[PDB]
Amino acid sequence: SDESLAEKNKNKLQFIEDVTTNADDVQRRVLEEILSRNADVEYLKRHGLEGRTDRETFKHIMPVVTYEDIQPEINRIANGDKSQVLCSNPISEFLTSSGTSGGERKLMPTIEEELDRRSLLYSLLMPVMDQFVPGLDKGKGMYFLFIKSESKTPGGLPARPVLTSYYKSSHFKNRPYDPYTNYTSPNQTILCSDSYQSMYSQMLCGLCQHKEVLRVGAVFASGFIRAIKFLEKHWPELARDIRTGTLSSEITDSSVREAVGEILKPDPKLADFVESECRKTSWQGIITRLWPNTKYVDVIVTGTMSQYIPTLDYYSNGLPLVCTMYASSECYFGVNLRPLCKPSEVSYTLIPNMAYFEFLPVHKALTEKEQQELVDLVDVKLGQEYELVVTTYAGLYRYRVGDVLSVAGFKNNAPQFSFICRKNVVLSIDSDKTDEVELQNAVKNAVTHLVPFDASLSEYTSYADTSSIPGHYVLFWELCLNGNTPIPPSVFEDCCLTIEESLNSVYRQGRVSDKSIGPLEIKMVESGTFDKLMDYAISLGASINQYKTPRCVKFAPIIELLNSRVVDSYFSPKCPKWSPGHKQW
Ligand SMILES: Nc1ncnc2c1ncn2[C@@H]1O[C@H](COP(=O)(O)O)[C@@H](O)[C@H]1O
Repeated sequence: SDESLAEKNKNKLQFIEDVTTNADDVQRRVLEEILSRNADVEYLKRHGLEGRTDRETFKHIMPVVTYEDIQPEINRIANGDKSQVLCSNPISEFLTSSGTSGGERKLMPTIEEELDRRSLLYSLLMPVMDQFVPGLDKGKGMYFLFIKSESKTPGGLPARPVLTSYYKSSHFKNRPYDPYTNYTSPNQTILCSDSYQSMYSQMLCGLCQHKEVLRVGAVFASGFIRAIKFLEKHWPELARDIRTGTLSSEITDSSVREAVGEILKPDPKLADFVESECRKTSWQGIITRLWPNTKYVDVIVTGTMSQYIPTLDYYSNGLPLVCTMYASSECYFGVNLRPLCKPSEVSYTLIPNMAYFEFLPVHKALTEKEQQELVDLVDVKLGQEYELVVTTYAGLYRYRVGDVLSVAGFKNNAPQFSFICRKNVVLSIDSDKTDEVELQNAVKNAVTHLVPFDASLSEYTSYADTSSIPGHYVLFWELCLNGNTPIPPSVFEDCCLTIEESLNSVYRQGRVSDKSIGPLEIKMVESGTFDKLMDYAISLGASINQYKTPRCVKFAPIIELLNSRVVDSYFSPKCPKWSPGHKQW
């Protein structure tokens, strides 16, 4: 009903006003519920909280923690401990974060109830968008949504990414008919374990219903960029399926075949049109040509994903890029209340019902005083930067997420945050988040191949190259040759693979499982290249004694400068090794 939908939207927006006005009280209430329900859990009992639920005591008693501090408890639960270790409710599963510890995905505990809070955040997005872009209930959204690799812990609990867990839950699979969540992709195309068949069926379903499409997207920019690349490679096969009304024999999954069968009909004119647009040399504006009623591209382009803004603007011909929410495996955080703002102006308003949020000022061990005086959600100051600290319903207490956020403004009393970065992350193409330490150790393993040739790496840096789809990590190497035997290309290709083999499981899964990352490249640079970069820094006030070559570079003019001094480049000849789950298991 049009009246019931408008009433529902108005109530969700009034909920936002209520919780942003009474933000500190909602925060107080959330922490009280977490601490009363889990009063008798081992973690809080051993720290002496003694069933006290007040905020003042919690901040004085409980320590601020990293994943490594609580890994003993997490591993015990993963090995089968069903007692109340971190939570009074049973841990339903582990949500495997893209952030890693010891090169393995961090295991974030969750409880069945947490899906109600994830569904609450998702329920606020269309009521917010509807204010700015009306009429979205009269069409469909073409979203490319994917389930990723799953595994089981030794104790039998599922270990899977938060999005795979949500799509497989009844909150998404058995969701009620909402015209605002009417997607072109049937649930069976999303819930398909074969990534190729999932992408192929979703792209075909998207093309079959192209006139009904009012918005396009994916969770992340990289994933949507890959869907466009998939169409670049398979549009002749896909147009054939439209013309004949028969799905490709490569789609062997019977559940996908039945779901696609209820949409796919023979349509030679649509096939001719799809062929005519894709045949064109320039794909600038292919999204608006194939899906002409698209109002915006809905992908996250904040954080590392901002490197994709030029590619997305090319394929969309400058349609608005919309960043709707900020979330993690450990906790869903906030929504963007200005979805039509410019990507550089995006701020996320944290919803105080999700978790009890705390803020560590930034300008790593924390002093007793610093842990005690962590800033509450409503007390953060405009323009100041903070690390996000979270206390969740699923057994995390004063957990450092590692995200650095800046205060852009306030919605009533609730702060709005610009996303700065995930601390220490230097390279990323899709979900992979390679930190400076993983990279340094991967390069240290690779330079052992140069030792028999009496060669050494004088200096190196890196950047994430998005000139190709899927993107790849690029390493710039400057060698010091002290021997007489020239180094053959196979040795440098062995270095490329040795780096890849030492990178974390998310990087290696990206190369092996979903093909979201391309082969790593080592670009050799002329002698004196890194001394020329040092000359740029010395001119800008850097000392010779304090200068160290950065391990990673993002600023395009410096990447261009290094690329201009390249002699030869080498690529990894094969994928690194990868299998689902932790190597220990
Ligand atoms: N809207 C967003 N903009 C920028 N970074 C984001 C956004 N949403 C999630 N992230 C990052 O991804 C992390 C969660 O990764 P994961 O736990 O694998 O889902 C967050 O803590 C952020 O660092």
